Amino acid sequence: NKTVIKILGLKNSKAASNPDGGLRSLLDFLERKSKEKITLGRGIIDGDYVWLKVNKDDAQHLLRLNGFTYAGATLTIEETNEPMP
Amino acid sequence: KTVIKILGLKNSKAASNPDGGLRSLLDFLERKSKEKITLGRGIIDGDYVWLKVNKDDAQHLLRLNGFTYAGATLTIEETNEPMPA
Repeated sequence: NKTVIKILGLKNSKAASNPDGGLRSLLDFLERKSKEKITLGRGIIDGDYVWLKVNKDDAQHLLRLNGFTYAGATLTIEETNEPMP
Repeated sequence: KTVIKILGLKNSKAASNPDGGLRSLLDFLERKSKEKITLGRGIIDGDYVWLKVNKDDAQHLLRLNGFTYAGATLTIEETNEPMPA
């Protein structure tokens, strides 16, 4: 089944000044870093978080990337049963 | 010494505990291993539980990978990641 992932720290990063807030570049970075071949299509920014809806296997791959540094900011990745905003 | 990462406590019923269910989890791990293991240093960081243990202890903990605790599937893994302060 599907799962919701929250990513924190993009706003604090250097990528934040981008037109889209650095959203796509973040998702692109996550795809490269996992090396499991994760595919991130749609993501959104609500509040300080970046929200992703993914399958169970994908969720584990993202959680592995927790604590990595992106654009000069530490990424915090969390699984949640919260409804997608 | 070895570092162990545990995932799935947040999804469990013990998550609502005062200490996040850390103590109940470690208590469960000690009993389930049947080695009469003593778990010294542990912490909750993000969705993960971190444990610092000797090598033989790690093997018994690793056997419990995939087991269900408090209604949540546990993913137990060894890592060379530094333990967070």
